[PDB]
This record gives sequence, structure tokens and C-alpha cells, in this order.
Amino acid sequence: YEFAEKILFTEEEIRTRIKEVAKRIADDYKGKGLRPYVNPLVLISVLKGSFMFTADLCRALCDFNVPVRMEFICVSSYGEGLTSSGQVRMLLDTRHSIEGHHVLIVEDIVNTALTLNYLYHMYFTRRPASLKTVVLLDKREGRRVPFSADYVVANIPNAFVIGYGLDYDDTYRELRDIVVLRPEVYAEREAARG
Amino acid sequence: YEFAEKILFTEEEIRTRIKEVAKRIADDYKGKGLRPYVNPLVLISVLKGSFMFTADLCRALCDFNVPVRMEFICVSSYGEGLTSSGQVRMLLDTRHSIEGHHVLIVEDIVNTALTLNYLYHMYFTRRPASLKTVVLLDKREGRRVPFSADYVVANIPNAFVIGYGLDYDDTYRELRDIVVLRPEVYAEREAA
Ligand SMILES: O=P(O)(O)OC[C@H]1O[C@H](OP(=O)(O)OP(=O)(O)O)[C@H](O)[C@@H]1O
Ligand SMILES: O=P(O)(O)OC[C@H]1O[C@H](OP(=O)(O)OP(=O)(O)O)[C@H](O)[C@@H]1O
Ligand SMILES: Oc1ncnc2cn[nH]c12
Ligand SMILES: Oc1ncnc2cn[nH]c12
Ligand SMILES: [Mg+2]
Ligand SMILES: [Mg+2]
Ligand SMILES: [Mg+2]
Repeated sequence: YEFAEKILFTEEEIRTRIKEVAKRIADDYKGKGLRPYVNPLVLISVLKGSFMFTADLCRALCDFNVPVRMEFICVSSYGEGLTSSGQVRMLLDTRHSIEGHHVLIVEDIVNTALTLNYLYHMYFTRRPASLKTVVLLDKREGRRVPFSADYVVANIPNAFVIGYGLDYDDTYRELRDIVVLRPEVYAEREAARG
Repeated sequence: YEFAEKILFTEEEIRTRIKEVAKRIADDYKGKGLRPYVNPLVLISVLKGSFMFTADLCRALCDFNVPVRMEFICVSSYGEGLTSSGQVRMLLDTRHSIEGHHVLIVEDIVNTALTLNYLYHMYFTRRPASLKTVVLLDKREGRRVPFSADYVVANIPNAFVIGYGLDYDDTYRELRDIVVLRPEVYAEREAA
């Protein structure tokens, strides 16, 4: 990747970590007696960024016999830039009611946590049986609001990361690895954009 | 897989076919001069079924250095027996305009092709540079309206298949493989 400063996690590392977290999730939910049709774990995938993680996580969960029902919502905040707008837009909400169901919000990364804070609050008031969160990446110090995810695959330093669903101006979401974008590359783009 | 009548494709066979299709798409787009930011291949992923296929496909395309821009759309129905033409309600459309862009609609299964034909024609009227479709599975004999997909991963007979994004009553999308749901199970649950 000529545009990368470095590779944080390779595809293999990501796959391995996701498998461990799926195992934890399975153990933790065993007492809930999850069942297809009548009692699945509702996964609320936060588009666009969570699409890849979601695709890989649900298959990992299936390996541990955890029945799931997928819901995709769309939330926007960074747009084409490199920093939070501070405003969270709900472009698409869930199809069905989560009231009375076990729900797990799946996100690719938590930084300022304005997005998850918005989400968690919204769904919390809908009275699900339980509500948890699993984030692929956590920038633990970038917080603007306090938020503690129930499951974190990896903690990362403050640098703009791309790949595996994460984008910079809706570019690079398709990479198999998670890499750090060189500032020279985004600075040249930013200049061209604004 | 107690609920399954038989295994159609394993994760490994699926994985291989997708790479083969991605190689072809990549060659066909070579003349299009695709570039990130300005001229990426826009993939219009039709939720919810194509979520898994899309994640593996964009990675295979990345393997071939094809720059992509991911778009996800969500469609719904107006009601029962309201349209002939496969008209659907757009709940979520593309974030950015497709006019002047090379677009590829990603779907996981085409059978009657009613809604896919409607969607194809809709984006066609928005003037993209080019418009194509890639479908994971094609039930060639089920057409209710003439429709041909530009790339297809596999042709299959008329059997209800589940797994790899495909569901029966929002169940089984998470399977790594594509299997045939026991007809009895489908019949009972459908009537239920
Ligand atoms: O914790 P926060 O600072 O809120 O940042 C994290 C959120 O920001 C990103 O989404 P973005 O707004 O870029 O949308 P996208 O998923 O479509 O890329 C990322 O995918 C998370 O959803
Ligand atoms: O041509 P037919 O056999 O009548 O069915 C056509 C559509 O039905 C399914 O989508 P669905 O409504 O199931 O959406 P989904 O992707 O969210 O499951 C299937 O995935 C096709 O796209
Ligand atoms: O490093 C990063 N990459 C992609 N999206 C975001 C949001 N916050 N921080 C990000
Ligand atoms: O076999 C099949 N499996 C899942 N969804 C659909 C739609 N049409 N045909 C299907
Ligand atoms: Mg996001
Ligand atoms: Mg983003
Ligand atoms: Mg379906």
C-alpha cells in the first residue's frame, strides 16, 4: 500500500481476534438460551463502516452456534473529512422492533463516541431485553463523551486508520488489512477537496 | 445442518468462484480507467442479502487493484399486489450521485427479477458512465420479466437456498455455506 504509513493488523490477525471475541460473546450469551426464529441475538450493524466486520463476525458467531438476526442502520458523522462533525445523522433505522429482544450493536470503531452515545441512548429507550456493543477498534482517549463498549477487539492509538470497512472520503474500505493512512496522502486530497 | 436438505456450495467453493468473477470484472473494467476518489467502481449493494457477498467481493476486487466505492441501498414493498413492474420503495439510496460513474449493482439472488429489473432501469436513468449487475446465484428458469445479469457466480435450480446472506424469515443469513432448506420446513413455516 503506497498510501500507508504502516499496517496495524493483517487480515489473519483480524480474523483470529474476531474469533476470540465471538467465543466470549457465545459464552456470555449462553444463559440467555438464544434460539433461531424465537430468540435470536439481534445484531445492529452500523453502516457503512461496519459492513465488513459484521460479515466476518456473524460467520464467527455461527461457528459457535449463536443464532443471529441482522439489522442494518445508517448513521453519518465524519463525511468525507478526517474529523467528527459533532453531529450524528440517522439515515436508516431498524426494520423491526427490538423491544424485548437481546441486541448487540456492531461498530467498526469508536473515537469521540458521539455516534455510539447517540445510538445506545436511542435503542436503550426502546426497551430491549438487553443491549450491548462490540467495536472492532477503540481509540480510548479520543472521547468527547464517556462510552464503554462491552466487547473491544483492539485498542488503537490516535492516527487515521483505513481498510477493513474504514474509509477516508469513502475510499479504502475494501482493503483486507487495517492500515494507517499517510498524512501526505490525505493532506493532498483535503487540499483538492477544500 | 439438520434443517438442510443438501449442501450446494461450501465456503471454499464460494470463495474461489468470487475470486474468478472478480478477476473477470477487473479485466473488463481495465479500459474504464478507474481511479480512487474521482473514478471508482461504485458497488450498489442491495440490502440485506448481499451484505456477505459484498464484503468478500470488494476484497477480491481489491486483490486485483480495482478501486471501489461502497454504496448500500435498502428497499421495501408498497403493499401486497400493488405493482406489476417490481416497483419498490427506496428507504436508503446511494450517498453520492452515480451520473458519469461506472456502477455495478450487487445482488445475491435473481429469480423472478421483478425488483432487480426495476432497480436496474432506475439507476440507468440517472446517467452513469456504465451500469452492470453481479449476482451470486441465478435461478435462470424463474423469470417473470426478461433479465440478464452481467456476471453470475452460479446458476441454480428452483430450490429455496439459505446461508451466505440468504435467509428464510430473517434466519440463516450467517451460514458460511449455501444450502438447500428442507422443503418441508419451508412449507410448514411459510404457512405458519
Ligand atoms: O466515535 P466517533 O468519533 O463517533 O467515530 C466513529 C464513527 O465514525 C465513523 O463513521 P462515519 O461518520 O465516518 O460514517 P461511515 O461508517 O459511513 O464511514 C466510524 O465508522 C464510526 O461509525
Ligand atoms: O424473485 P423472488 O424469488 O420472488 O424473490 C426476489 C427477492 O427476494 C429476496 O430479497 P428479500 O426480499 O428476501 O430481501 P433480503 O435480501 O433482505 O432478504 C431475494 O433475495 C430477491 O432479491
Ligand atoms: O481512524 C479513523 N478511520 C475511519 N473512521 C474514523 C472515525 N474516527 N476515527 C476514524
Ligand atoms: O432461494 C431463495 N433463497 C432466499 N431468498 C430467495 C428469494 N428468492 N429465492 C430465494
Ligand atoms: Mg460508521
Ligand atoms: Mg467514514
Ligand atoms: Mg430474503
